[PDB]
Amino acid sequence: TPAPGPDSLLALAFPSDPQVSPDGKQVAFVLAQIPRYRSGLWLSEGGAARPLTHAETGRGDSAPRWSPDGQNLAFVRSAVKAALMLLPLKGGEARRVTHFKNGVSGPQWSPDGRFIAFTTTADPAALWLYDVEADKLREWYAPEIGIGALSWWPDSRGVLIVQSEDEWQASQWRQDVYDLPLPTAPQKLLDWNSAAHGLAPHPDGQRFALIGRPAGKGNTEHAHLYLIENGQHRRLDTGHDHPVGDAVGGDCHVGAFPEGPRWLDGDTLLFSSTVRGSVGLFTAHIGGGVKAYDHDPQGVISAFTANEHGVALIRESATRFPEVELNGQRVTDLHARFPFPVREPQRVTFETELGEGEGWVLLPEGEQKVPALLNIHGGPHTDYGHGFTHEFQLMAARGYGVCYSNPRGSVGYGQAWVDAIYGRWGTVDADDLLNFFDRCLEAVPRLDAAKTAVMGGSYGGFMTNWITGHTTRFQAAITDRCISNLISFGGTSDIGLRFWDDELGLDFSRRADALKLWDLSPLQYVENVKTPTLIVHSVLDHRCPVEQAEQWYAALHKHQVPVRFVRFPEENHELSRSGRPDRRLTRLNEYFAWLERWL
Amino acid sequence: PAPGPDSLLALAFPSDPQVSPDGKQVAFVLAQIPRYRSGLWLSEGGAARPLTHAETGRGDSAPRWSPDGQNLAFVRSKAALMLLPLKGGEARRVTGVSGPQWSPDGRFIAFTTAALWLYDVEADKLREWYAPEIGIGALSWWPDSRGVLIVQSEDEWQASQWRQDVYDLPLPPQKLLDWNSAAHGLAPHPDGQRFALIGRPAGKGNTEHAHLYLIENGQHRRLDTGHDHPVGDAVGGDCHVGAFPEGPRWLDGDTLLFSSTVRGSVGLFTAHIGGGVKAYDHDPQGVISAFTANEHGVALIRESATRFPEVELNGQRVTDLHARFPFPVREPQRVTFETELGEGEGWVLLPEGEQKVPALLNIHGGPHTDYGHGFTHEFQLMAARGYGVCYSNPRGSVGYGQAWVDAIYGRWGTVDADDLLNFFDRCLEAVPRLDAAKTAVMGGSYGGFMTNWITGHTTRFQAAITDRCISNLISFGGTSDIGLRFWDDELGLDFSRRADALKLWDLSPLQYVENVKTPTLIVHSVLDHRCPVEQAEQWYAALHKHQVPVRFVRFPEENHELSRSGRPDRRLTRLNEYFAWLERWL
Amino acid sequence: PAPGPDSLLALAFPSDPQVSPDGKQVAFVLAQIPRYRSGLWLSEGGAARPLTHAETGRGDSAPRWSPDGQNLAFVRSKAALMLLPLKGGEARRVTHGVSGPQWSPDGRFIAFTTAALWLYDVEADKLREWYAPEIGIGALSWWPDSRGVLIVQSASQWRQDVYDLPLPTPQKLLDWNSAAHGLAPHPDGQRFALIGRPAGKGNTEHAHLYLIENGQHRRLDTGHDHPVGDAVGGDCHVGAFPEGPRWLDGDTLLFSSTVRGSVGLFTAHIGGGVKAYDHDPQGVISAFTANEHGVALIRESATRFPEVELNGQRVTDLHARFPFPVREPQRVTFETELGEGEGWVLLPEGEQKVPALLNIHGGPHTDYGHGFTHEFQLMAARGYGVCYSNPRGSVGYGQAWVDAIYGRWGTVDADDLLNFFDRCLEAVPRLDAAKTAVMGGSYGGFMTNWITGHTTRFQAAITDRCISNLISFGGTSDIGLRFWDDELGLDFSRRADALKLWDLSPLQYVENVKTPTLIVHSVLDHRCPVEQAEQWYAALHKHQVPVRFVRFPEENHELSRSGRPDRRLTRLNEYFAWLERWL
Repeated sequence: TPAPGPDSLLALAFPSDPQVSPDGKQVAFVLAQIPRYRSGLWLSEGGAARPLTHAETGRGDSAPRWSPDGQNLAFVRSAVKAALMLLPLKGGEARRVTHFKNGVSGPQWSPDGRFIAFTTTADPAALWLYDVEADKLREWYAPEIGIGALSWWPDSRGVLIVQSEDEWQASQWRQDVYDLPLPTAPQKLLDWNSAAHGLAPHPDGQRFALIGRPAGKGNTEHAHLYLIENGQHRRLDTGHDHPVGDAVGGDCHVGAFPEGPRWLDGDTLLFSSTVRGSVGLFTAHIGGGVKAYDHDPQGVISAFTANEHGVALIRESATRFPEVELNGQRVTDLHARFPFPVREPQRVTFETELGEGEGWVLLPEGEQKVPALLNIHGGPHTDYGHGFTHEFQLMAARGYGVCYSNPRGSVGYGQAWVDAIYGRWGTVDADDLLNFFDRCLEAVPRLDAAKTAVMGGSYGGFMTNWITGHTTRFQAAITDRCISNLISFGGTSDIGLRFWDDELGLDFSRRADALKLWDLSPLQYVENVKTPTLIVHSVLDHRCPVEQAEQWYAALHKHQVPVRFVRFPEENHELSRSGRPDRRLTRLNEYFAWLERWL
Repeated sequence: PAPGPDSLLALAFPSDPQVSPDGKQVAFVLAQIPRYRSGLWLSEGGAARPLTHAETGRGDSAPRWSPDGQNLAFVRSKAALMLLPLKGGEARRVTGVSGPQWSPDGRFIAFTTAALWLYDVEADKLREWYAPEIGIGALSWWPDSRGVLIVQSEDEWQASQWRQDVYDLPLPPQKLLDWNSAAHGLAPHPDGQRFALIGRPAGKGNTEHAHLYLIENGQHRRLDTGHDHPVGDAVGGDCHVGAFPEGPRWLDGDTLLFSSTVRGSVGLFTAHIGGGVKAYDHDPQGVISAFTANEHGVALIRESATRFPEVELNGQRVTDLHARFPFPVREPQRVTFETELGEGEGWVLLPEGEQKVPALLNIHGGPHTDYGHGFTHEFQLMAARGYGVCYSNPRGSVGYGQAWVDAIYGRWGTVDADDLLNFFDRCLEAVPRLDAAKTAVMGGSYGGFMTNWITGHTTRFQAAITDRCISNLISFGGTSDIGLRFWDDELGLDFSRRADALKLWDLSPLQYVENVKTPTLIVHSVLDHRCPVEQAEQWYAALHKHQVPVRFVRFPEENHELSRSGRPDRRLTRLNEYFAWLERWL
Repeated sequence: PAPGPDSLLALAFPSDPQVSPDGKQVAFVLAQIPRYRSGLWLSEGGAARPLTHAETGRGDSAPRWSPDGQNLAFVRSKAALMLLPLKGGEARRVTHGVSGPQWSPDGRFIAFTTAALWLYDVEADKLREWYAPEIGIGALSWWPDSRGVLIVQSASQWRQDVYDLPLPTPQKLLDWNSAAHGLAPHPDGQRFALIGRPAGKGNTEHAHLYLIENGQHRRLDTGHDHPVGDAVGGDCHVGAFPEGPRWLDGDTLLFSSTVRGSVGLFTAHIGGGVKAYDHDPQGVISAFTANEHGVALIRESATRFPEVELNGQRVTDLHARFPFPVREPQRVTFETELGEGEGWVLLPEGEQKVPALLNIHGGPHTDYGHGFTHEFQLMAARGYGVCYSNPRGSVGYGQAWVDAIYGRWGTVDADDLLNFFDRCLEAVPRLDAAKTAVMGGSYGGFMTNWITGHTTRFQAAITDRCISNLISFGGTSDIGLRFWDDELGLDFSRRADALKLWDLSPLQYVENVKTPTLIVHSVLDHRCPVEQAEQWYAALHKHQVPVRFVRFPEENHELSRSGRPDRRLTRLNEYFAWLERWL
């Protein structure tokens, strides 16, 4: 194989949205491939998947949904903003069902096959109803704020929806669950006043489960499963100190990754959960605790669908590119496209007062000394571990030892491990990262202690700024989507009004809290930074406004610290958004150019 | 039918009064109508007549007389250098560009397009003269046309610290003065060797009054001695659209004509190589906003608090622009206040009638500018709509001596806030028609800083309007295109040093936002580079979290859009929002 | 509320009925809505279902079965060759426009034009220019062994020859020097049939079927004094209507023929003799495809909108879309020296007197009769009696009936029309003799001009695509260099002939016109230049005869060409507005 660069990405095709058929014998999914990525629908009955559609313009085809009789796929086509299409599987081309200027999203068949629900802003988005037997469209419900999760009752009488009832509740990021019957006015079904999604109606047609957290708990509380009966709730995934859903890092997720829990029978609810850098499938039981269903402690199930007859999912590991499965049988050959050899991480642990933390080292070929790159994951409440990271494999392929760990604050090690950083970012988390990095240097002698770098995105950018402001040990730093000034973030971020409240118990608009936010701000200590720093940031970032990067740039420049500031016109996750890989390639180019210059 | 913001559209705006070499004519720029477009106008002593017309683009600007008086060079809008014969015929396109200047002998026209280019007049050829690494500041031809003096910095860092030097660039660049400080307005002496400049020497921070310096063989001596006031117009007024030249001009070998701001006025003065400063044309109740001069004549633009800007040539008004003002203008009354530095002053502009009127405390920007005797359409419109307008020059203002400037150094929000509230109370005592129960506080730039500061320290105002505000001095240092220098000069504080940043936080209105109860309108441009919108976003988000009634107007057009493109939309919408907010709360 | 021209927009139009190789399926084209766009439909014996769904452009057309029955090639609208698998999945685009796709019988190639003849290698997925003609390629058919194609090419005299063109790695095969199309290669890979007439025949001679063997020709459809192909009027044909003869076995050649206002399927047999295959004397088979396993076709009548059939079973429901009740014509005869002529009267509902509209078909060598005419049904629905006949000059009544007008248009053909119309007034008492109109297109416009210049009896006239001056037509029409030589034996560039052409010109008699006349014409008409209509307009205007001249920017047959019904709707509006104004 040739010498790998960021271009290696262009050899890959990206799977998404594994939708098992009602009879459990087929999987329809989305594949994005090549410059611009476009997506088309693929199908497998057990063997090698075959293409069903092919896109030549626009973003392509997405969101395949089986008709209950298994004879049709509804899907969304972008070529035409996002049009609802209807494709017969036994022959013929797809028909365009909607003709809205702004397109639709989130098609869901009713279980009886009579309706397709979707949302659109037509010409907040409204919920519309497609009458299948009459080939007619009709607005179903116009929410005051907007519709979150939505699921049909198993008897097709209507849908459960999550929404905020007014802007007061909406401004607190709180929602409730409503019953909306088919039109001929939604009644409230749960006074939740909290976070809810992933509605899973019980087969009995009356109870339902949800994913989220009750009102009393801040949003650092693990998302859990709650059974709802007659307005009452009880926790369903008991004895399982881990969140619902995939929160493991990986950079080969392009498209939608469904994770909605599914009832396998009247007692058994299938769900995915993040456990120590892995994501496995588990079952929660009305009558008991949580049991493993399909959990590889070294792997990540990133999406799944299921019914009483079959299961389809996407699987990956730290050494295996994402693949689509149907009932345990791999139906894609996507890892074979990975254009250079992958390497196997080595685990390195470190001690904390809450117990042992873990991380990994990925080494290049050979035995000579190599630079050591400390990478810090974002969140902070995510995990590194067993997702596939093309960037990490590429770094080792280009001769760097990659060190990446789960400090306290990470999400897969229990609620207490999350809670350890509450209100005090830059204390125990910085300790754990530097303690871990020292353990890497001690455990792997070929790691060159004189050629080290620290880097990360989002909270990893906050932490890179913090660390370089508290030690000069690193020869280079790369801070991505960083935070430098916690005060201004509170006023500029589109989540600033709540993020510090949830994560730190602090309100930037309260004087005493603001001083504590400033004491947690890396910019306060910028006068200590001597490490050459590459700064990467989107100009239009709404979650983390570019003012955060501008302040770090200006401060380092004023101290005449070598600094370089890359301002992307594309927002983050552009590859998943539009299929254009330019942001990813340019970012990786800048990363290696900076490391080649200083390491 | 009380007048509204639409009243602006009745006005035409003069700029750039250029006297002819013979001293007997003036060419200038007039912007008129919806979109303002500018054309060249000319007067030979009487009422001015139009020379060019424009239906597309921004129009024509920068008229420059050929030394023989027979042609006008000018810039037409991408932006072409044009040549117009004055005795008949239409203009020829010669070359966008900016800043045309004839050589005194008429052989060349220098301009920038940025690199400095040279147009050979007798050969009708273009040629790149000098392509700077960083950029060219002020530029003036030597009187013998051998070349130009230029101002430029040594690198990008020195430029961000506002440190510059003067270079000699002969016709097809050697350093001529180790200035290492702020310099513009180069005025070469008639002897072809010495030159004057406007600025301040290296040891001085930028809060020091700009002064006049004679340069000889690398040495400098201050020329405008015995005159504790800055060079140039630094007085507020909102009817200046276009360029307002203020370059000093040698009237003879001893006499350098310049403009200076003095207690809310701007006058013309002369500096003498062998003495101090003498008044040349200074009305303490008027503002001379632009001028040109030579040994044969003087042209200028003049205004007052009650007179819209007019163009003059040798003391004779040649325009009729005040007559266009569509409602009656009113006369302010002066109100004083006391400080440890002496008496401060401000003014109150009252509506017609005898009833109680709401009282609007307006705070000028800068902070080192003056309110006073500029013409402010916004203030006249406010009075025409029934509001009492109170506007003053607190310590920090620029026209009352260096000590008055220095009083706020390092401590914005102490004596300047005192002076504004002191002045406002004195307005309420001296003007019985001001309604003490219906008060508002408002200002732009530093005045927005001060509106945020004041409402965070007293609840006395019933409404507040904060424009181009500053709320967080720390983030300003990192986001503003003047942030690497502004707090160093104004406060002696460096946002990138820990101890200084804490002091910047103590001076930040955002620290005290929890005390704000006054309903606040926030006005800000989304693309503001001098004062990034993050400043306004923090004040908006904080007031909203405290459930203070707040409204945030985000303009897609940058400030001074009227001067930039001729589009009055920003001016009209802003005034609409201002009065709507005052109507809602009084 | 009486139905109006908008009634057209309720209709969907079938075309190109392609039987599958195994004879068990039909793929065809359906054009529906404003603009008509076409999509592919498929039937396996039952109700047809849509295969493609075009929302922009003209749509999808020209479906062609792969010999293995698993794929349809087709053309998508610039105009790309597409390949659709029938057992699941969407179509693949094969080219970068094209027309006339034809599979080789072995399935290895698809020929098309893009104009030059191009070749698509199926097993290699490659395109290649096959032959770039100096003048152009007419009919084209593969030899049954896929070694190559027979092509027709030259031209202004409409004389062509047949060439053999093998696969690349054209020789002339018949000195025909005459009109030829519809090549039908015999199964033996050696002989082939064509449609046309030999060199000695003028183009008013009935087109017939000729078997070609070693450069020799023998007429195959003997004992059958009628032309090959559909030459019957009807206005609901949008798209392509294949009529190529097909060998059912080594002895049997299936073809369509026009007989007295009908079009039927017949078989010619080697050694001669014609037999009826599927011929209803009251119906029109407008298109068909066939092989040894099955037949698909489109069928219609004067009272039945076109429907697609497969092996005798109707697979569409298009007549049910017709938005007002259809009425049944009544037959009226008239006598001539050549025997009995015939026409029809279509009456409105009720019992009152209604205006009488004499409509004259074009050609002149076509038939009125048993095609479906929306315009005629709409006329009756709006209160008019429609009278339409087949005078001498018509094509379905034998060669002698055609030849009777040769060289003398405006003599026996005008006689027969007025004779027929008088018989209508006598036989149908509800026809109002004081509210009569005369109207027709092409040759019918010539005849409207001729008639109104020789009698004042009509209260209104509508002349469409008319001819007024035969002399200038000879020089301006893209068929002028031959049309009068074939139809009249006159050459406009010869002095004595030109004077005879002037004496046959309606414009010579325009001083007699008193009838209010609507003139309808396309400005860009190449077959019948608009100068013809301008002269009639100017002459009537000079005489202050009430006249209205509608100049269409769209050429004739715009609906079938582009799918835009604007010309059809506007033309019908103008027709009725004029009849309402004058009766």
